[PDB]
Amino acid sequence: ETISQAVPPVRDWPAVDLPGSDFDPVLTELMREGPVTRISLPNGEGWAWLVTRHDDVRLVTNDPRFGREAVMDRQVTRLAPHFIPARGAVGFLDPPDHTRLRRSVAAAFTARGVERVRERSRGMLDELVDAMLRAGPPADLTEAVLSPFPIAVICELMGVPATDRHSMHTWTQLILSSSHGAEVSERAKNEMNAYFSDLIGLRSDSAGEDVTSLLGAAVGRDEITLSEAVGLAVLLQIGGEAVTNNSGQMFHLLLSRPELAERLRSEPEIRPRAIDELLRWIPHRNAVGLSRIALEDVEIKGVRIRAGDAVYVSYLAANRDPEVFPDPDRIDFERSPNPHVSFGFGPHYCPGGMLARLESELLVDAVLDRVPGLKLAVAPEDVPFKKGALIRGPEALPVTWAAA
Ligand code: HEM
Ligand SMILES: O=C1C(O)=CC(=O)c2c(O)cc(O)cc21
Ligand SMILES: O=C1C(O)=CC(=O)c2c(O)cc(O)cc21
Repeated sequence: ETISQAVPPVRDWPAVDLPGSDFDPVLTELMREGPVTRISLPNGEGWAWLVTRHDDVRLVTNDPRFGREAVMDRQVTRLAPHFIPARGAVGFLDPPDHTRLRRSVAAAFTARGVERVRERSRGMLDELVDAMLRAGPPADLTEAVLSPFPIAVICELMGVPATDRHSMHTWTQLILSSSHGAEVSERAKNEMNAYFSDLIGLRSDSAGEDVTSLLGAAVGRDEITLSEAVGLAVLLQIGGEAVTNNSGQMFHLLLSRPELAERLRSEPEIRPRAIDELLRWIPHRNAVGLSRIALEDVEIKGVRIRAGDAVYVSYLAANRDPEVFPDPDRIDFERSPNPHVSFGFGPHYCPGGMLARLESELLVDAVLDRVPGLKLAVAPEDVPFKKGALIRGPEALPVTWAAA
């Protein structure tokens, strides 16, 4: 048999700030280089395997042979200089303990669970849009609505007092502050942990329907520990703001493509399906996030991943799999059943998925039918996008409307 090379060379993935919603050039190359590539990220040390195919991504994220707990030991090559989740956060937990934790709050995040805050959220959103409308056209949609709304929704769901929403925002953005935007990210985390530790123990150690109350109850019943409860609460709190960045890309996109905006304006009933297609297409993050370690040797597409090897999956690349989504780069609100993985896959799939779709749907209705002829106040490429960040998205979204 002819001797051939199955292991591709390590490709350095330097931190680059991509304009708007353009797809990452490097990722594109990795995708065509092969199903299983190897990469080197800005921080950490060494390399890690990278799986970009929709089928292999589902495998690596839904297989017990790959774990999260083992990532804490060494320091896998990564984007952020620090690790976002705490030692016992669900992010770093594996099935046994992980299943126990996710179970404690799953009821609050199902389609039926979030639909309960539907009307209430709609009200909070109308207040924010009403204030933007009252202040006069010239406005930053992100500062006026995209940031405030998601913050208020997750704080109300978590049971965080309105007076502390400002603190939640500051810490979250420092922890996700490109992580390399500084190093107070670690301090930010500590302060967030301390905050939820108090909240979960403070009063919430009784009745309530909010998540910290539910967690307080579970800790009280010895079902989960306080550290587990806190790590999960913090990840949920930071995750809540992901809608700010994502919807920001949604509106920049919509306002950049009149045909897409016109279709949603005239057909409010197709909005749910459209948003889901937008969720598939939108490049939610820079590079990759949290790897998994091979707990034993595993062969993927003719490549042997050795036990101890770190492996990343790219949900963004999986969402562009030509075999799963024909004409991947094309935005088709009709697109067949499109099983996108923007909300992840496997046990760690995003508990906030349904809430994010609910928030995006409420936002689309309000922004399109509540604001008369809203449009970018500047040329599409002039819209600033977060420089140095984990979750891509507008730095600010300058808009104006027919009113004034
Ligand atoms: C369109 C908005 C959102 C997107 C695109 C998104 C995407 C993701 C992705 C890709 C993951 C990683 C899955 C993995 O570990 O393989 C994740 C995890 C997570 N997300 Fe989201 N998310 C969004 C909104 C939210 C919201 C609003 C919340 C809070 C209710 C949230 C809470 C979480 C948590 C707690 C995890 C960690 C789950 C675990 O490790 O068990 N997410 N999300
Ligand atoms: O682990 C990841 C990950 O690998 C990629 C992500 O985008 C992500 C995210 O958006 C939120 C998270 O809580 C975790 C992750
Ligand atoms: O962006 C990342 C990221 O790059 C790595 C993460 O682990 C992570 C996370 O655990 C939770 C988040 O909300 C976001 C991230």
